Amino acid sequence: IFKPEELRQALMPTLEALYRQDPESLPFRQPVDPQLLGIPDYFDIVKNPMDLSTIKRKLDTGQYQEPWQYVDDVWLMFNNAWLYNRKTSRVYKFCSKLAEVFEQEIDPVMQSLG
Ligand SMILES: CO[C@H]1CC[C@@H](n2c([C@@H]3CCCC(=O)N3c3ccc(Br)c(Br)c3)nc3cc(-c4c(C)noc4C)ccc32)CC1
Repeated sequence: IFKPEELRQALMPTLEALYRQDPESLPFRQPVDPQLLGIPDYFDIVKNPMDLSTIKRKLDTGQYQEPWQYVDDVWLMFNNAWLYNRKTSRVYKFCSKLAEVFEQEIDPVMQSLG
């Protein structure tokens, strides 16, 4: 079993590594707001939205019981952006950069946590 403060200690540096990507992480620091962005179909397409602020709060409150639930939420964030945004868009290419960064940062941590 994984204690929530052990998960936070291990996993939150990989999340801070994503925040440190600037400007690539800027679209991802807060939930998508389809009203502000004038994209009324966003919630038609993205049925399980996720973003860095939601993941951070879940680490902060101990809502992950297992490290793979965290990894899954980060990838859900990525997949939502790749699904909604065109492959030529800045948000799409920024998402791809974040996934490259995350894949590096998460590998030694998950090796440690197993
Ligand atoms: C203060 O909080 C702000 C609120 C919103 C802002 N926002 C912008 C803005 C507005 C439009 C003009 C522009 O050019 N924006 C822009 C700004 C910075 C960068 Br970097 C980039 Br790229 C674009 N578009 C966004 C797209 C997403 C998105 C995702 C993920 N999945 O689907 C979508 C869709 C999410 C947030 C976005 C980011 C931060």
